Amino acid sequence: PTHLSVDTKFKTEGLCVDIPGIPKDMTYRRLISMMGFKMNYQVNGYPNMFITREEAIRHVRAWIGFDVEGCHGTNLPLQLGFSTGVNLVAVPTPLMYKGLPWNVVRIKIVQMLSDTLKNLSDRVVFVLWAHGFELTSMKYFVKIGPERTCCLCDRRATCFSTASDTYACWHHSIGFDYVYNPFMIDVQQWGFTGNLQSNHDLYCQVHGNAHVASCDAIMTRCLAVHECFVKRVDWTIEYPIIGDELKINAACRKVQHMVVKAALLADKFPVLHDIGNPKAIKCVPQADVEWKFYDAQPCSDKAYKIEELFYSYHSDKFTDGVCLFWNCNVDRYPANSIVCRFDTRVLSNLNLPGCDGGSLYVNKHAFHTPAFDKSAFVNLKQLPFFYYSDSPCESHGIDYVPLKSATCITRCNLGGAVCRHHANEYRLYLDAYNMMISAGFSLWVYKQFDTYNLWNTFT
Ligand SMILES: COc1ccccc1N1CCN(CC#N)CC1
Ligand SMILES: [Zn+2]
Ligand SMILES: [Zn+2]
Ligand SMILES: [Zn+2]
Repeated sequence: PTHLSVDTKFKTEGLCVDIPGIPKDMTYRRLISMMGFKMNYQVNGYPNMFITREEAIRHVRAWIGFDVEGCHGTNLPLQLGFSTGVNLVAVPTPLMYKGLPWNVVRIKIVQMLSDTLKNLSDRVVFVLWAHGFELTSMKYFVKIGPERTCCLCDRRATCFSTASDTYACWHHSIGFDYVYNPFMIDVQQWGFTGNLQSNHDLYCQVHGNAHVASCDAIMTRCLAVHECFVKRVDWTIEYPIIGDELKINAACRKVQHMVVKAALLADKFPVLHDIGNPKAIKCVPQADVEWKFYDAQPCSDKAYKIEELFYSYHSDKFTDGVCLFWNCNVDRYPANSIVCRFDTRVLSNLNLPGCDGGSLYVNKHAFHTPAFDKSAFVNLKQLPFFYYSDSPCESHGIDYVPLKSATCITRCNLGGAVCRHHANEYRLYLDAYNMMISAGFSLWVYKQFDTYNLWNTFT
């Protein structure tokens, strides 16, 4: 039950306008053969160019929408479009490049995939809405064979050079001319009615059709993400560490404790309404307050409506005390809220482009997140950076410039000189805070929140 059997049937109806007369009865084995590749009855870690939905989902970071359009098949020029927004024209002799032979076009394809993918994935998965020219163009830029390692490192080989006769990963591929052992999935096999645009546009108003190859490539990946991450959701699937995942997650826990601890001290709310993850734990276990939890899974599609979360009749009175929405995305937060909200527009290795302005945030698990909307925050203000500690001034166990900051809220700074302990802790917390913000989290708070109110929590 692991890999896609090459003896699985492939539905050819999508193929029959580029490839008239194609047999209705078709396996992966016969299709790969028709595409001009030979798998040589090879048991060497590459059983099929094509993969299961499940396998594609585990390799979402590798997804590159790919589409080819007839420009006038060997007679005529082809437009190659990638979900990176690139269009290359290959002659057989939004970025839009003039007509060039395959021997140069293939170099550009390797450079482009290597730069997109080297910090994302060990592979490429070409996401297709297959009509035929895309599959019959692969022979011109793809080589297959046994699984190999990079010539300069231990990573699996993703590229081949005809010049040097060697194999490279995405990091070591400069001057390489062939994509090696790519994977691919035809979204049209999943059983849809009507064309790509009609199916995409059911779910997404953000990706237009300019009637160019890259636009279909983008719509194809978008539809695929919608199907595997919006309508369907699987939070069991783990994803490898590729960047600052652990630091960001640690940072998110340190900021959450800091901000909620401070709001309770500053405004002394008698009740806190903790709305979101049903696994959620008290972030300030020592606080006096009545802590009431409300279960909401991460909304992958549309932001929750505050009307459905709160009304239908709890403490019932959510207007009493404060509401904590820690990555619980709602259309409009009430005035008495503390909020962490992921900004889908952030550029990072963890954040993949998503469906209808939303983004696919992949950090241990994959969370499709609805488009960031500034109007959600009209009743709140941005939470300013600050560090608060009531811990004793007391070193123990670090090289130093003395800290001066208006935003180091400690007994020692009240006293006019920040102690070494609170200086070290301030600097660690500011680093954590910067990490979290740079990762794309944004923090919002009730308008009355004032750090001036924390100074009297020591006297
Ligand atoms: C830095 O973490 C703490 C330090 C002191 C007390 C509590 C916590 N937390 C943070 C929030 N966390 C929720 C989650 N995950 C519960 C435990
Ligand atoms: Zn390498
Ligand atoms: Zn879309
Ligand atoms: Zn101190």
